[PDB]
Amino acid sequence: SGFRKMAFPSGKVEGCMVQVTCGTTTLNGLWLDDVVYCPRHVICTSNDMLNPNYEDLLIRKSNHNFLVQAGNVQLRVIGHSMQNCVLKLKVDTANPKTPKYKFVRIQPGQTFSVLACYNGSPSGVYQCAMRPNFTIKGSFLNGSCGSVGFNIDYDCVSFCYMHHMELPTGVHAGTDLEGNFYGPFVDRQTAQAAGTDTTITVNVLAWLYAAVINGDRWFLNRFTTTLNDFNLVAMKYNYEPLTQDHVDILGPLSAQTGIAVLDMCASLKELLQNGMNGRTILGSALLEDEFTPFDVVRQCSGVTFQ
Amino acid sequence: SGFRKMAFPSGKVEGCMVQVTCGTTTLNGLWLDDVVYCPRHVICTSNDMLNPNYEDLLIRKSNHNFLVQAGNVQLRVIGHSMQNCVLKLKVDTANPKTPKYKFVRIQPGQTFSVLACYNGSPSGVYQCAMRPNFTIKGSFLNGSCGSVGFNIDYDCVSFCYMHHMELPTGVHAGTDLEGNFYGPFVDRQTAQAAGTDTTITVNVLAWLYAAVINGDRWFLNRFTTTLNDFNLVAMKYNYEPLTQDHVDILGPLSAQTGIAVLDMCASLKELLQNGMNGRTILGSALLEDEFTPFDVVRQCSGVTFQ
Repeated sequence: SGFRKMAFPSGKVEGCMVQVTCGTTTLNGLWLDDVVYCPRHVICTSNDMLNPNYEDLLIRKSNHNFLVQAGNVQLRVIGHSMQNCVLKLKVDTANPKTPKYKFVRIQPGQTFSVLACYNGSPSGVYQCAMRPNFTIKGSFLNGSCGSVGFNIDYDCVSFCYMHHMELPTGVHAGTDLEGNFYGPFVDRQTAQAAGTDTTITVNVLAWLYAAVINGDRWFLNRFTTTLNDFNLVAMKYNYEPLTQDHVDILGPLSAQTGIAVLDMCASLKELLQNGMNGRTILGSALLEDEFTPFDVVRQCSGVTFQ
Repeated sequence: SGFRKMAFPSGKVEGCMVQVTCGTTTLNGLWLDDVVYCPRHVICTSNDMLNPNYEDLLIRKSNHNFLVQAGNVQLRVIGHSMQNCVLKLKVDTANPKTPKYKFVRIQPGQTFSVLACYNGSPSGVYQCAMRPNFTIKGSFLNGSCGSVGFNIDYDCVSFCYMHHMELPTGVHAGTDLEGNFYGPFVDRQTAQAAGTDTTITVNVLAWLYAAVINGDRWFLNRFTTTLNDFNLVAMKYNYEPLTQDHVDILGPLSAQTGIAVLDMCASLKELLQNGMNGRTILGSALLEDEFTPFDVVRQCSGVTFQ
């Protein structure tokens, strides 16, 4: 039946992507109810990125200085505020395409779907993960600021990510929908250390379980490890330590497939110290880490979101 | 700015995914205007897959024997016909969410976005490619028949794929929207040879150009090849022969980046005979082949579809 990096259907989010232009800079906004959410750096200019006094810069801005454009119907702002690193612009009308929504601050290792947008128009959707150092690698060209990451819980859209900036290292950073950055990043153009990044071990094991369900089983062995033994191998290869909670999350995959979690760990232990030896695991010769154990269950069971 | 397997925004397609149930079997349909398109094997049963007489089976079926369900509004069929391997059911009402659409029979090597559906409800979207042997690897669980692949040309949705069956080899086959299968496949459950599969060489080179734009340039060398010399290496590694047309399609990427096409070919020639030696190319140690040269341009320029 096969397995893939699946992205949520982006229909419910496309109807909220608007275009926010403040004087010089243009970027994307999120129109829910009668409010538009956008990155607060839309009020800056090119030179302002070096060191922005956002409170004084916003003071210079009036309501009519904000031009919000949803397709071809232009929205009248009548209120504005700065919550952390985002703007909250009250507009004339409620978004009639507003879905049921939850603002959620997700955790590292969690995955979500990103809808890349430019001047308020959708371009593409893909699945990525919040890396342990609170970065996400991205496909964010010039003017993609304000793109949103999200999950969908059956009928509700859980907004978690808003893309702000791009680091000089090439990876990207953003906030939740309340403006607080993920990680130590601030919205200015300075040298911003990404910090060391490890591999989400829970995601790697759940990915191995999915491969067992979809044909590839050459890595299965009849050697074990203990939780402490596998851990001493994990940090030598810069893998996250595996708590008992991570074992319990893998419980459903452990039962349906009949391989104990620690049996999967020793397969991973053997893959770290000996590589893959030319073979692959579902079309990839790398240890994929952007699949949560929940994501594996949706793809192997067939959970729908409408 | 990074690069990824991007999928088209699936909003315009979500509004057409309906549920078609005929007696025993349930699968997905495509509701455009006043017509529902679905795989013709919905009128079969479990045993009928061995050898179906579709013309005699459809004769036993009447209009009321077809239950089309769009969310919670049930559609009245008033006409039915069998065009090749698909059904055409005229319904009571036009789909008010119908987009501008083109039915297109795509070619091997071309890519498109698939919206996986179950009982008529969307589940996920991802980008795949029509392999040279007219197969696509898939993530198609039980009841995903009728899922559609599509491209979007700025404002028009080009429907190209409809998933029918799953081969015993694990890969999948389908038709266009006129019912003609891609490849030699027929809609019955028998041993169906997938045929040999090669690697889309044009896609691999365009993928290398994208990596040059996004940081990774370690594979760039100051050795060349000729078109005939690279070809003798290509078929030894089961790669498609490179025509002059394939060189010309890579023209825009060749100019913007300043590396001649044949210079990229010798980098590929060197990657085939010596592997990757531990290094990667945009987070992958495999020669990706599901990126058309057009796809590379959209992601590096920022083309929008609304």
